[PDB]
Amino acid sequence: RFLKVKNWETDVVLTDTLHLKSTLETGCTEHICMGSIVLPVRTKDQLFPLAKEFLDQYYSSIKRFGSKAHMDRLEEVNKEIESTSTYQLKDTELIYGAKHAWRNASRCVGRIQWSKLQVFDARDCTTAHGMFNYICNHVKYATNKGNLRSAITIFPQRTDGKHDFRVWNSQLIRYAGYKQPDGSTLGDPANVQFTEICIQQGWKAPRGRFDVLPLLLQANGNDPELFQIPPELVLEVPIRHPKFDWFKDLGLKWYGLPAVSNMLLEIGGLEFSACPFSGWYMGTEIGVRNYCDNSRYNILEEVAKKMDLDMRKTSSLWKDQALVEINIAVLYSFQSDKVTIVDHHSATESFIKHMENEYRCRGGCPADWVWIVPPMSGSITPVFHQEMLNYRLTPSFEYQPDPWNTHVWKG
Amino acid sequence: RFLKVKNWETDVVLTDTLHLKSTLETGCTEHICMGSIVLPTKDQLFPLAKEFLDQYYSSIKRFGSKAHMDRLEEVNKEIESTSTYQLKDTELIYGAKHAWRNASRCVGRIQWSKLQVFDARDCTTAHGMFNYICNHVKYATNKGNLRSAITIFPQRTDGKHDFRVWNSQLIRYAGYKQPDGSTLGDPANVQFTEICIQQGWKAPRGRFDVLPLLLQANGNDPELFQIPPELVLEVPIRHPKFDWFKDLGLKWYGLPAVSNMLLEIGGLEFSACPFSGWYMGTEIGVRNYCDNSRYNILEEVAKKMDLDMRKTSSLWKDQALVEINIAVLYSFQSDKVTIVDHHSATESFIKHMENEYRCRGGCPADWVWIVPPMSGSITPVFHQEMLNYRLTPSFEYQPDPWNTHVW
Ligand code: HEM
Ligand code: HEM
Ligand SMILES: Cc1cc(N)nc(C[C@@H]2CNC[C@@H]2OCCCCCc2ccccn2)c1
Ligand SMILES: Cc1cc(N)nc(C[C@@H]2CNC[C@@H]2OCCCCCc2ccccn2)c1
Ligand SMILES: C[C@H](O)[C@H](O)[C@H]1CNc2nc(N)[nH]c(=O)c2N1
Ligand SMILES: C[C@H](O)[C@H](O)[C@H]1CNc2nc(N)[nH]c(=O)c2N1
Ligand SMILES: [Zn+2]
Repeated sequence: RFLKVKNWETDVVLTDTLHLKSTLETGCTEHICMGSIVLPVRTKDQLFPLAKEFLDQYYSSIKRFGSKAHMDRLEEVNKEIESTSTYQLKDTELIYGAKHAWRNASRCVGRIQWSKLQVFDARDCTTAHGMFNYICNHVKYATNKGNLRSAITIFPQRTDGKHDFRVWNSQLIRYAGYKQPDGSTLGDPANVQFTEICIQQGWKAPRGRFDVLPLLLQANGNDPELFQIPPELVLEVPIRHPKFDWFKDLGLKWYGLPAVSNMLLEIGGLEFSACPFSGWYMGTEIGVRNYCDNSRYNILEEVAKKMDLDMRKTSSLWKDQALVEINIAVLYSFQSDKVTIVDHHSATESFIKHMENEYRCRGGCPADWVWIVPPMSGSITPVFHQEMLNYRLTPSFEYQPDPWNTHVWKG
Repeated sequence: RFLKVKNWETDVVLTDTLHLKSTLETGCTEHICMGSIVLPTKDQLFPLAKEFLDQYYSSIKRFGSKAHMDRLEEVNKEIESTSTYQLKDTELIYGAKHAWRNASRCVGRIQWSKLQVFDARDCTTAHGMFNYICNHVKYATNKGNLRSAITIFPQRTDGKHDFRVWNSQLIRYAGYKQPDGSTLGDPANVQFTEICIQQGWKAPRGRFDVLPLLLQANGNDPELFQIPPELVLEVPIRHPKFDWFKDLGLKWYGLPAVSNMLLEIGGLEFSACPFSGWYMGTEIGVRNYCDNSRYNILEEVAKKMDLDMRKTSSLWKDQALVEINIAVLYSFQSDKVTIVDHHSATESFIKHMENEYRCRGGCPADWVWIVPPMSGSITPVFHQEMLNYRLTPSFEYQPDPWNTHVW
């Protein structure tokens, strides 16, 4: 079967066949679309088909499909599964797998970059201290003094589900949040619960507006342990505005390295529950969401106050005006300090070129419009006008529950 | 079977049961989401009529009453003997209001119960259609104090006698292709303008020429009529700060009046049902003015502002966007023509969603259309999970008549 998508600005029509290789569920049915819902131990029986489907894809990609090496590898994996109930990936397969999980991540606008991913194999790690060392090395490598390089660090896979490796942090670098007795929040309101856990675990909180959180690291299903990332490895950018000299006195800064650490990587039926990965920011992630969401730093009013905008009526568009200036500030600040960042025009234009290339060479590119369209200036980016098809391919990155909800405390 | 939607800003969780009543298909499957795609007999008719009459009698708290049973009976007999049926005025009004209530792509539905319904089922000719439409235009415009209205022409019969308004909206501007290779006017209306010219319209060949109506009665060949110029309320666009803005020579019309959709009520199909409300400012300032395939004015505005257009990262497009949108809202407000900004409209929609959840068990909403085309996440609807599903009565897309029609 063939499915078409249309760009309503260019009238370019593309044809998707790749969707035929999807087997996992979307959440939608013929009677309901759940496109805007944020969240819509394996047996031997389920495992070998998943391994075989993956190894078939891997051997096809290297133009060795049906070879003796391919057949030998299927046999080797089959035997390993029946003998040990699981199997181990070759390094080549792991690298291919991680790259493909990124290529398949339908909510990621940055995928033009997917084939350039440094994979750090941390499957020989056994302790939380060992995890800390791997993560420091990842941060230093990825940061590269501001010339950011995409990377992923992959810790041992799930075995019985009782021995999981997990990074409890949702990203490697994030700022603490503290709920005050008066109901206000100091720092980042997104991280209040996790900050409370860190403190309970023994972290000495500085209690400021941009305190970098400690890592809370779980190895082999043991209770997690706290570590402080060496501050010299945490690159940060003070935020200033090219025309407005009062902007610096808002005292804003952000970290350069966006590093998602709470997702589960599935490759060939194996589950990598600790697989922190990093790229670089698109400016709106910081300037629109982190700064201006009502439930985050929430700086819109204070900025618009300083700009002396007419704030008596929403129809003056004061919030929109202040929004643009904050985002100019973020891009200017990162660029001035030579820390990699991409604006939403550049990133979306590149994504459309990537998507068209994927259609032509791969037969499709699953994309979640709800997440791909930037959270400001939607229709002046080309992705707003692009029809997309959202479906699930493996290898993949998946959401998993926060570990404090499921962890069996040993004591 | 029972579904939750969460707002991620407020943590408020709502439970949707209303979706179980849905009957029509979304385009999605368990394998593929098509959320972002713009376009994804006697025996058939009585179940549709019954489903509708049941909801109607429920709504007036007479479900299972003698008058309910008698009406089902009457309608059954009428379909059996005539192959169709006629709605009571009360049913027609209820159905039209509910089609709007069910419109999952409409952010303005807090307003749904305040709809003036003009019953034009007695109309027989295109001149009649013109009269009804001028009256709708004048009523809805109300010298700038706009009032929501719909005018409902006769229902589909055998499908060879369709009433259609060929125009996509009652009021739109002509588009013409130039020797220059460029487009004069609205590029969205080139084909339609050409049909107009070929049918006899003499075009002024300007940038903002109000198109004539092309009206089709009783499956006849469509005829041309110019809407009295004095009934078309237009707004010159100026900026409260930029003195130069007025010299771009921009204007827009006050009355958004969709005329190309099909109203389905109780299985009956109303192929000409132009309806109107009032504008959300982004519709004109972001989409009509700044779409690359529309008036595409961003470049000109940015230049008069003297922005650095060297790099995308100076956010020059974004700055100019906000200013164009400020000017649209200012111009409409100064001339006292009803308009709503995207903050106010989306705030109202959230309130309406909560009302619908509390009172009806849900609200079908298409997030892709509901979230405004600028400043998405600083409006509350961005953070609101929505479930999209199709309820009847409904407004549906239908093929442009010029492909369908045989002359
Ligand atoms: C290289 C520069 C990159 C850019 C500019 C970029 C851009 C983005 C943006 C803007 C989002 C949405 C974020 C949000 O709204 O919270 C996102 C999501 C995501 N990206 Fe990327 N990305 C990059 C690299 C990567 C890498 C290296 C990976 C993994 C190898 C990745 C995988 C993902 C995944 C799985 C999501 C969904 C996250 C979720 O559901 O929470 N991206 N990307
Ligand atoms: C009263 C003020 C109203 C406001 C502020 C409003 C708001 C909007 C907006 C902003 C859109 C998106 C349009 C686009 O992006 O092209 C829309 C779509 C729509 N609205 Fe409304 N609306 C109003 C009245 C109405 C009325 C009176 C009806 C029917 C009686 C209606 C039914 C629809 C339908 C069916 C759509 C989808 C149209 C399509 O798919 O082309 N709305 N609404
Ligand atoms: C409940 C939930 C589900 C899900 N799939 N994903 C999340 C992630 C949350 C949603 N809101 C905030 C947070 O997003 C984290 C930031 C993602 C950074 C992605 C990125 C990666 C690399 C480069 C640039 N950007 C939460
Ligand atoms: C192909 C297609 C499908 C569809 N469902 N609807 C349309 C209508 C198209 C979609 N983009 C442009 C045009 O929309 C017309 C503008 C509708 C105005 C709606 C409105 C109605 C009332 C108040 C304010 N606004 C087109
Ligand atoms: C409810 C809704 O799906 C939610 O707010 C989504 C919308 N689109 C998004 N898009 C991105 N990139 N990131 C997000 O967190 C979200 N949040
Ligand atoms: C392809 C995509 O569905 C298309 O550009 C949509 C997106 N959201 C929209 N939202 C509204 N309100 N109106 C539109 O015309 C569109 N166009
Ligand atoms: Zn869907």
